[PDB]
Amino acid sequence: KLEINKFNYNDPIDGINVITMRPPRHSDKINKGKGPFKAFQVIKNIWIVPERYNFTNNTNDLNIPSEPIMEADAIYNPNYLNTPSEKDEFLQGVIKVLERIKSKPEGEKLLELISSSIPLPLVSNGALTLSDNETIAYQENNNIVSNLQANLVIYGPGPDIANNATYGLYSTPISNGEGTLSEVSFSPFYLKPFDESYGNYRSLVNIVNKFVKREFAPDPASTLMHELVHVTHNLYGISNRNFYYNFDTGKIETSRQQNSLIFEELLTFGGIDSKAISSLIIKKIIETAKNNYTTLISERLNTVTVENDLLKYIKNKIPVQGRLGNFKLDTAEFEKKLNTILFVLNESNLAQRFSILVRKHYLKERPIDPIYVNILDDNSYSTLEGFNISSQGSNDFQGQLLESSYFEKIESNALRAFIKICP
Ligand SMILES: [Zn+2]
Repeated sequence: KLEINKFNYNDPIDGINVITMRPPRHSDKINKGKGPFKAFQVIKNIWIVPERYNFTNNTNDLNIPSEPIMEADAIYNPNYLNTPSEKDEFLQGVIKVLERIKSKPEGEKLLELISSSIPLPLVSNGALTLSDNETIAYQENNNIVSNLQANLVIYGPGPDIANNATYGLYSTPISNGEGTLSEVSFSPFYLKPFDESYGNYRSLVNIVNKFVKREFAPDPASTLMHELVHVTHNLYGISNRNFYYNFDTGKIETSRQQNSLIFEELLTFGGIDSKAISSLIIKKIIETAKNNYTTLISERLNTVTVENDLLKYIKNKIPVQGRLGNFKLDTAEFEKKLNTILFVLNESNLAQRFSILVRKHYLKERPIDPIYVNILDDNSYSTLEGFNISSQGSNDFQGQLLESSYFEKIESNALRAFIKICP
């Protein structure tokens, strides 16, 4: 079955699963001189890099901002993740979260999909051939030793140490059916709480109706799975973050409006807000993806004259019929796979399978200060049950209640600078 590789941060370089990686974004001016960074292959084609994400315009400065703060629940600390002990803690936390995801069939299948679903390569001399859209470089002493396959690289957080995000490497392949390598910025220890109505908590006797909005922490496996759903969209080349869904009209628009949400986030979160999408929208999204794939099969796949392992990978990713030089899209099987990746795979549906509580709506009504939690302590967080550990009376979402003892308060200043954890 799918295997998760364990590592300690001080494990030696071997060129197989432990490398020093040149940043995928090394050619951008903002990234001159950065790296290489120690990287660990946790699952085939999935790499963990215990470093702050610092490689795009909006993540390049990790310092406390010098401009109006427009995320009132952010926490800044440019020194987080700069010691070997914090890097090993991060590595262990990501490994443990992935082990949790693998512990249910739906999560195992998601990880298998990301591992196997390589971007569609370019063709050279009749053969599918690898590019930097499908690989990372092992750099040693300013030489490239090898190029290793990669669909996903997971880093630590950007400037806001409690934020999470996904970035596709190349912007044309992210939305034209080819797909692109993805980077994820993830924080397993610094979490942003949310509100949900609940009635099983200590309450004053003079309160008649106890069922009210209470504060909860997310399970960081749900946080990561949300980003992994974005990754799947990026690997199949079916992202488009230029569309907004307007809740007032039920229509897709190409600019943000009063009461709207980026459509990629509406789908990736799922839940109640995706249950009333019109048939017009669904048909247009499916038809766009089908047309993009039909074009790639005729213009690129049918120029392949060399059968190699990359072609094997691609036929497992893309449902096709026919023979070399004359493939056609398998419409029924492509439709089934596409509707799974767009409408079945989402944070809300996955959380239900894991007995994890998530909020009702992607957009939160108010900011709540982040907390710190040591998820490596099995008494607080287990791979099989997360925070909601039955033997400790914390089933049925109760272990996610924010007043649980393992959720530690963080003090910050008015500029949102980290001061300390209150243990
Ligand atoms: Zn998202």
